[PDB]
Amino acid sequence: AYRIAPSILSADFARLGEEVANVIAAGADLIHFDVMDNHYVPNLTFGPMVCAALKPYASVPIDVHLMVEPVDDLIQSFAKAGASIITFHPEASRHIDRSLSLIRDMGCQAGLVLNPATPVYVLENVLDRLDMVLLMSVNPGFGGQSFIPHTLEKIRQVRAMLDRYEGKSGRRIAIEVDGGIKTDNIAAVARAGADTFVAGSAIFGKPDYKAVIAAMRAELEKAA
Amino acid sequence: AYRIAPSILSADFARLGEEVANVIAAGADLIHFDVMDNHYVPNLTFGPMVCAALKPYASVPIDVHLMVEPVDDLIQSFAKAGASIITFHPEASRHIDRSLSLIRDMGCQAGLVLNPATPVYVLENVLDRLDMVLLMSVNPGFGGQSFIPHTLEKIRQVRAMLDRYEGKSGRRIAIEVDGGIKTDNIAAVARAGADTFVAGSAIFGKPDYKAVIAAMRAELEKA
Amino acid sequence: AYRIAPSILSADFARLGEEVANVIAAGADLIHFDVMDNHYVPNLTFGPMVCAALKPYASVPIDVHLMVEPVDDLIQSFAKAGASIITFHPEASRHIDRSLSLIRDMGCQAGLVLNPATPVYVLENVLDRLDMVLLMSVNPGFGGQSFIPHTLEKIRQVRAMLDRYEGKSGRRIAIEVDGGIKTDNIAAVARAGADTFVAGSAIFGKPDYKAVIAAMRAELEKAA
Amino acid sequence: AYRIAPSILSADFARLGEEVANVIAAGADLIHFDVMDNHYVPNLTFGPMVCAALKPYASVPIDVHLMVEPVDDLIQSFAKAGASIITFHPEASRHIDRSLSLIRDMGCQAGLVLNPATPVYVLENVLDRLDMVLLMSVNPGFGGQSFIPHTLEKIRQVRAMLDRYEGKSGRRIAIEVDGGIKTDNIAAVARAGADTFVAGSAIFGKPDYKAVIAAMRAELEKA
Amino acid sequence: AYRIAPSILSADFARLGEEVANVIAAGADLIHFDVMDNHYVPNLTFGPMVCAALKPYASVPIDVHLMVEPVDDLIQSFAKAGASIITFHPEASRHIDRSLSLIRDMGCQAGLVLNPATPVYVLENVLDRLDMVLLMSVNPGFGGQSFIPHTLEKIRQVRAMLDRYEGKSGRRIAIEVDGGIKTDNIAAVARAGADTFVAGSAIFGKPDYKAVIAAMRAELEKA
Amino acid sequence: AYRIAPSILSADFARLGEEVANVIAAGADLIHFDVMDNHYVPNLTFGPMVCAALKPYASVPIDVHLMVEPVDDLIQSFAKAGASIITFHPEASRHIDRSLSLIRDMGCQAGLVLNPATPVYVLENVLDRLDMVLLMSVNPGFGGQSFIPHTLEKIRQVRAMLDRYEGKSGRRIAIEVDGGIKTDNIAAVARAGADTFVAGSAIFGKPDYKAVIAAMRAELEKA
Ligand SMILES: [Zn+2]
Ligand SMILES: [Zn+2]
Ligand SMILES: [Zn+2]
Ligand SMILES: [Zn+2]
Ligand SMILES: [Zn+2]
Ligand SMILES: [Zn+2]
Repeated sequence: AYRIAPSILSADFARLGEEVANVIAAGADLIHFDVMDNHYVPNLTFGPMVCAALKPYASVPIDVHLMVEPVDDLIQSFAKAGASIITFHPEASRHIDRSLSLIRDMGCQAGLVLNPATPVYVLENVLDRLDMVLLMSVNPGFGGQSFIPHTLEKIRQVRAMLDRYEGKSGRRIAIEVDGGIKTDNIAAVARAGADTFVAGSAIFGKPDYKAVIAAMRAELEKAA
Repeated sequence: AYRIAPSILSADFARLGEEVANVIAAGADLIHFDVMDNHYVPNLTFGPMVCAALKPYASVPIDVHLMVEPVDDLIQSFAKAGASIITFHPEASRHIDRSLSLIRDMGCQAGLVLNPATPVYVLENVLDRLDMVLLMSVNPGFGGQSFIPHTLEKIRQVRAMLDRYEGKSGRRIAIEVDGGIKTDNIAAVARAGADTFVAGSAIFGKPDYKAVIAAMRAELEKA
Repeated sequence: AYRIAPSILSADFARLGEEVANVIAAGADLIHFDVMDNHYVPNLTFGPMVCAALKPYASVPIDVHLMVEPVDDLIQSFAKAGASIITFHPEASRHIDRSLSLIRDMGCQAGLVLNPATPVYVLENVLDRLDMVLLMSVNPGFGGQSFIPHTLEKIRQVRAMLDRYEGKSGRRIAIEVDGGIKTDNIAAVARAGADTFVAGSAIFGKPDYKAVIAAMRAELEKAA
Repeated sequence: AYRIAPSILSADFARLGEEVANVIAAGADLIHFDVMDNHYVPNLTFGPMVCAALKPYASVPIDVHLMVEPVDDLIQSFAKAGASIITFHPEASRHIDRSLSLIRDMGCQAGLVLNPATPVYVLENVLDRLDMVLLMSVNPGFGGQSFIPHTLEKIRQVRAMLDRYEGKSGRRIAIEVDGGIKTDNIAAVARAGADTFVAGSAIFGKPDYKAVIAAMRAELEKA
Repeated sequence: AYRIAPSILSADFARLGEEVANVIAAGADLIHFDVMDNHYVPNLTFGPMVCAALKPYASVPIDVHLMVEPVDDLIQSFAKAGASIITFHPEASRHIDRSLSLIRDMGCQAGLVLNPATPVYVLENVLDRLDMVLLMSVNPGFGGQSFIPHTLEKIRQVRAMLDRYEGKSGRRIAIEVDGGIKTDNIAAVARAGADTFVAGSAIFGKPDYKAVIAAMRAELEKA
Repeated sequence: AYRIAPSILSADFARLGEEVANVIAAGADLIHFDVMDNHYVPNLTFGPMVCAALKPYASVPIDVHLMVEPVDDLIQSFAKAGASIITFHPEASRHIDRSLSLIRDMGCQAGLVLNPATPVYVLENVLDRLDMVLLMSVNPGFGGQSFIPHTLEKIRQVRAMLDRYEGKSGRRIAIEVDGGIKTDNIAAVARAGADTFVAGSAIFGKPDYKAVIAAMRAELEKA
């Protein structure tokens, strides 16, 4: 089942509860939270108290993407604030295996994020720790950027790795993609092998979230 | 005039526009923004896009307190997002004078923040750059903490320094205090020499912001 | 009462329990622990597990001097390992007041350390948090260095500040000095106003700790 | 020959010379030193002066594992303090080749350490600099943790790489493993291709080091 | 077409314009600038104002190698100072793809640098961003060091990767090598697959730059 | 005796030896070197190899101002490269007293630099270590900026402190000022208590260095 994860980075921060409720009413499967500390990326967004404040409105799981360094303290705070999934960048933790283990020990699904330049081999020794891999199709920091075409090849490479792992372990690790996903390209991203699609500006930047998500669903029906 | 500056760190982040509108309806003079980057303090709060989103609701000035390091990039982005006042901690900038000058060059009032341990003498060479001094009466990072009594002596010391500076320059630098300010202690903070009072939990943690701010106003009349 | 605090930085690390027992038998009032993380100073010494291992041998209080940055995690670990006093350098903590409060909340006496260049004014806003002030008479990092003569004036300045504070609060904050203290200069350090004296090479570098400490006591009787 | 390298991280720091002498009497081939600076890992252990103090007791080589960042200053000081082998984490040095060269230029055998997540390919361009590769089977920082099963696959991968390198160069690079090694799993670690085994809690946490090391030797005979 | 890129790190800094003019008169194809910030490498060299001052003398392109961290501010200032090519180390930028894009958006050719230990796979996801790959044959920081023999294998590996990419895209990415290149080894570097050769001490440390460059050209004609 | 110290930050880096020779011919007493590592200040200038290259041209002492962090490695390399005076910022060294001692132990005169915001009290515990105090009259990083008027008060404060120290010790510590010094303001800087004057753009940005320095001398004779 394909999952659509609207990114609140593009929402109206003066009415965040309404924005979350409205995108859930439109069919969102996850609420995607882009957490930036002004150090790992050149922008500062929102911390765990924002996650806690939205927990009563989030009848679907909250997916926290940590663009912060280091990561372990915010892993704990976001878990306590109600996150369901936490992902972080391997470059941002000296002890990646420990950080992934901590996410699961805090009760959350765990994942790693690949920047455009980050090789996929960074995943090969932590597959048993992973519930999801997020591939960035833009350079992290900002919404509204354009999908980097080479990401399709990386998605195919990750999918092949995860297909082989599922054959050995029986576990399916999810593939999420974040960056410039639009109705007009979502089918290509799914065809490359992804199953979870983060979109900010394409949804929140439009007047009718129901129409956008339905149009994305119709394109995904073509990829299937 | 005394200014009351409710701190949105204690507000409902799911309904921030309503919270800002309601505290302005209750008599807020400024909206206080506690910006934390998880490096200068052990907490992460909210960035310039939150300031920009609240600008249409803020009919009073936005007062941005940067608990971040370094500071110059966020000075620029908060100014562009509609901040009216920007303050930062001297320990967080290698070039304090440059950072204060940048705030004014971006169109904003500029200030420095003193942590509880920070000596007042860090202000003495930048008075011409300052519009406000913020004294922390708690260790920055968290709301709901208790006012540190020694802060009253520091407020008196800063007020004496700024009184002397006004005698020389004719310009009055404002004094703000942040940390554990409540109705039952606000008069003492004013008597020590402060004029702008940040309060988070005492306002946003209560059901009627109008009642709290009016009660603070009544205590300030005694100061 | 004057306190002598032998510094284990100069002891035989292959027989640390014996060294602690022997210096206590010689009249030590405190065991001084110089903790260095290779970042705040250009040397690496010993961590909290060494403190824990010596706790059964330390029938006198353990005085931990943190030459580390940042400080709060090691404050907690050294307190849990049995430290009685913890001091740190104000330059090494972004939130000095918080760090001093944490030391006391962990059940320990709290202090700040002044490097040779550090002005005394850094103490003026945390006197209610302080149980001790340590003045370095050498640049931290190494034993066996020579006492910097200007330290005497700084000790006098701190003593005057603490005398005035005691007049207002009734609390006496202790003054410790660390760096090149020897039998031949300890009386001058006491005359300047200090009450607690750290010595490493002058004690542990000699064959008879009883003789050294007794000679220090005799010189301190002259300062009194 | 298989080498057993007891880790003093788990020893009695009040009687370190006795501990070293006793584990050597029990058959230790190396004394393993876990050096932590509270920055590369969230723990602080012991510096070069502890190595120097143990040198007169160490009739077998001292194997220093640097969990520190940066590494070059401590490479030099541990070499001067009597280390025989020095290993460090590639992530902790901007110039890995330079750091490995420095270890050998100081008279020591040189190695790299792989954290559980670290890919083996980080070794492929420095084989001529290496005397040993250490694979962590736990996340570095603490003794007493449990062996991560995936480490066996990584050991096999490293052994295959080093077998190919020996075919080309004629030189055998040793493989060390550190983390949760016990009598009941040491044979599996050897079968995967390792030859040097670090153990802390399994040896120093037991009353008779001779019995533990002999029992490990008996299991290695089955490998 | 082979390019020789004399490295001004080895030139007379009191007469830099003459040095640049003289090496161009000798046949230089590029002027190589080794920029060091004392943080990414343990040396400090020269900043963008030096590039700007040499722009009037550089009738051939200026090739800036950034051994600095972070990189984006200096990418911009070197581009504005007249650089034609800018390369940096992937380890020095958190967002490698962004930094490479910025170089091209500033009007320059973009490249990545591989330290001796750095795996070639760090290039595989940014080939569309690259105009050049620089392989260090010494540990960066200093001139006058000796060529690391394993570099030849890495050059071959990069050339195979770039050959496959040229077949897919039609774009040829250049391969530069820097570190201990001399007349007596330049042919072997070319045979391994490189096309651009940085040399400092071999050129500037000799009295006749024309003779050295001619001798290098003659060895390359044999390659 | 007033000293004029032209700052090569404003010189023609393509002809640095000629620039140094020409400013010495014009009456320079020192050659001022503004060393920036892109970390302590947002600019990168020139390292010790540039100092070494100018040593044969510098018949007057070289005065190195380190705007770098940390400082001790560059203290050593600039001393070895021929510096006569080395100054650094107290905020840039964890162990200020050690760093000042190192400068003298390397054979150089030692000093501290005060940024515009830096309090003078940072000097009070190292007077025995100091040969010079430099007060910045601009925020460090760039030439061509405007003199900050409050610097005059700081100069007066430092001169009073140093006067008292000279009475106690018999040692006169020099006072240098750097930032926007021009012929039209140099007398006021001297009257405030300074004796050594760094000027970049006012000298090197003009066609006749002899005329500028002579004009500065004439204003100083009126001071
Ligand atoms: Zn995201
Ligand atoms: Zn605040
Ligand atoms: Zn100490
Ligand atoms: Zn180890
Ligand atoms: Zn280069
Ligand atoms: Zn200067």
